[PDB]
Amino acid sequence: YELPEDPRWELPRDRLVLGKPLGEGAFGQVVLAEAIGLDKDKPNRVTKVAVKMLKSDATEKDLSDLISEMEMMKMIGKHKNIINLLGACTQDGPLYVIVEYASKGNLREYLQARRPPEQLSSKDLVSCAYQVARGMEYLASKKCIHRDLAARNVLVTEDNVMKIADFGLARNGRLPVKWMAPEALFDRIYTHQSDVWSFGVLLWEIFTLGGSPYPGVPVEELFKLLKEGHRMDKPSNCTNELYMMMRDCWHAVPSQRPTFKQLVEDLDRIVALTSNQEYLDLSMPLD
Ligand SMILES: COc1cccc(/C(O)=C2\C=Nc3nccc(-c4cc(F)cc(F)c4)c32)c1
Repeated sequence: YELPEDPRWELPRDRLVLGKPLGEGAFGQVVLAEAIGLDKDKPNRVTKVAVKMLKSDATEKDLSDLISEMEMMKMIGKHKNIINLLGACTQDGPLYVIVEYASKGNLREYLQARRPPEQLSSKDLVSCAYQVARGMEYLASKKCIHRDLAARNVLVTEDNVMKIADFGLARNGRLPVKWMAPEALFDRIYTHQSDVWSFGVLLWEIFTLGGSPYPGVPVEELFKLLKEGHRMDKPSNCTNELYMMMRDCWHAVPSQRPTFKQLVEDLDRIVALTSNQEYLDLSMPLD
């Protein structure tokens, strides 16, 4: 109840028409809405957006977290492959943090909904991994460390653009552990390289059209598993190249893993060499 107005982002509270709830974050809830005259040069146009806000029983720390999240998004700056901040309503009423709307759910949902028997060419998947790596290297360049990268935290827009989400936060709602690198799992050491590992696992999710890592492997057992040096098996039909890529990401020594800069390169290359007519087969769709 002490928020300052930043005219660079402030949006008249009456220009926001709240609508269907898109769910609820952990530090609040998000609803779909239509923002009037958001272009500012086209004030008579509506723009579908996502508005994060606090619940009625929101603690003082929660608002603290929400404001903190908005300011980080301001710092980080825009980029095609991430969910971008569009405005905020901070005056005369509850705080509304307005960001981009992703009409096609998260990457996982998106993939599974596109399993055979629209579809996804073999290229669609690789270029898909390409965007996530861009968004990730951009954030990495902005000093930002995600700490929880996974298809579920990657949203898809009406134009099939991969946008990374919840990149401006800090602190087991969906069994995250399966995406954590060893040093991050055993010693809470998060870095850009540990985010690379999570990317490996996100590659796996992509070339299984939405599967869950370590299928059936008992969480408790997962621990010693990674220590012994075990890794998941190449996804069905996944190429040899892409499997090597994910193996590098899962390197035992975090310093020896690739970087998002490299990954973005390799993936840029690989996409240019992948057929747009090679539809994959999923006879045994795991998860
Ligand atoms: C950048 O980090 C943020 C900040 C604030 C909200 C979100 C967010 O998640 C969405 C942003 N656009 C969306 N379009 C459709 C569904 C969701 C969504 C909303 C939910 F509440 C849950 C969810 F899983 C997806 C979002 C992401």
